[PDB]
Amino acid sequence: AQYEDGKQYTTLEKPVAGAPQVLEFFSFFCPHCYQFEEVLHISDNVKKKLPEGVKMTKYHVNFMGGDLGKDLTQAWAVAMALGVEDKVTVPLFEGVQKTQTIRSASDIRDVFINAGIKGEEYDAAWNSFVVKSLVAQQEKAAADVQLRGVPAMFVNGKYQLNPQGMDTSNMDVFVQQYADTVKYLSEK
Ligand SMILES: O=C(O)c1sc(CCCc2ccccc2)nc1-c1ccccc1
Repeated sequence: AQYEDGKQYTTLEKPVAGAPQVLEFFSFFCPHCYQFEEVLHISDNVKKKLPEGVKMTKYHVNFMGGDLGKDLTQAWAVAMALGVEDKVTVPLFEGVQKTQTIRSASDIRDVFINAGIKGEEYDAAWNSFVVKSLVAQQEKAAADVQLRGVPAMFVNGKYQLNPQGMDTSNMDVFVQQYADTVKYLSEK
């Protein structure tokens, strides 16, 4: 067929009950994730093709970058709690990988301050149990799919995107094939 289990996607042996509809995992330490977000804009092109009533979830992971990787997962939780993802995604990717000016939790915090999140608002979120819960949520979803690498994307806790089994020749073609595959999967 045109879409095949094992080709553009794979099928989890242990499907995940109740998982988010479209679930993306990334790390601000992950160079391929930088490309996905800054150059390919995968998340946004997937969204632009998703059926109505399907929501996209994006979680950070701990397994890259050691101590700072874990701080970034907490900072992504802060970004979600405040709803400022679109304000800090780029400067976090660039601070970690382009300028390499993010070396500590304080440098992470500076990015939010520079984006206009007030210092008191960031600190209260950072220390909140709402944020502790979002951290564990991100960790649980990654654990549930036994996530070893990023970037990754899952649909309905059943299908894992396989960007290698796609037509990877052209890149704009690549993005749209990735996005059409997610649409197809979300329609199964
Ligand atoms: O598995 C993956 O992550 C992907 S994604 C992709 C196509 C993206 C092209 C591109 C454009 C701009 C910047 C970076 C990359 N190819 C692969 C691949 C991986 C292992 C072996 C062969 C192919």
